[PDB]
Amino acid sequence: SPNAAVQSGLQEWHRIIAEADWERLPDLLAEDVVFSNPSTFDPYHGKGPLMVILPAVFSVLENFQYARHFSSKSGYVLEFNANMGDELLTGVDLIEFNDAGKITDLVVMMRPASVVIDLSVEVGKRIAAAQS
Amino acid sequence: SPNAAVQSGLQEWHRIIAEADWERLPDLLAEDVVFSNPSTFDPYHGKGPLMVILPAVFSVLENFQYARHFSSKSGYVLEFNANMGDELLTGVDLIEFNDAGKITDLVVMMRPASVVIDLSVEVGKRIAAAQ
Repeated sequence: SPNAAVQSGLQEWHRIIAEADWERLPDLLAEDVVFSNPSTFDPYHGKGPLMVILPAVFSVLENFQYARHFSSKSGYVLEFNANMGDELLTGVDLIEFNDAGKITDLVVMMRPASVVIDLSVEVGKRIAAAQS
Repeated sequence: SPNAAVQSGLQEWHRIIAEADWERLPDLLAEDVVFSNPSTFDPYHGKGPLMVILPAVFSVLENFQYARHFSSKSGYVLEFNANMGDELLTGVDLIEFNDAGKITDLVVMMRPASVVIDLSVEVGKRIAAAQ
């Protein structure tokens, strides 16, 4: 069962996602955070890639809803449902926190794969079109 | 934290996957088990589809190894690593158990998506071949 700091980090993750409050994302991330995304195998390192990619990914997911959740001593897996137009999907956010309650690892996976292929094209376009 | 029957069910799941002992898997499944696979959205229902698909998938995966794991009152998420030839992937098995220690839901997801597409073509071939 995770400590108070980790639980607080989870609460903040949820708030940032619920409110799309991306300006507060960097303070939640550890400097050395790793990010593994649904469409390419190599991880991204550091806060910058997450600052660029996450808001775009969440911008494409419609009717985003967290579903079943699971915990370890240090982290969580958060299942979710969503759609991109008429393309339905489910996925997980696997999130690891350090003792200070900062995110050290984020892995995102989605299914079915065919929808992830489509979503990743749109995410690329969303990143190119970002206004902040 | 799951109960004793569920913990025992998880142990048997691990054994079956580790040995590829598919003949014992039906005994571990609830009759109305729901299975959500990495390549199409709609879940499958009942033991049959799961017993056709899951063994074929594992026949194509190499060096399958469980990594991080997580739990809820009734289930687990088991992260894994594996490869198909020189194409590496990671994934999760989300597994829910009932109070009898039988699997009611299995969801499998993998990344990256491009590798899953390749995997699904090979799994289809093997299902066909075995049919």
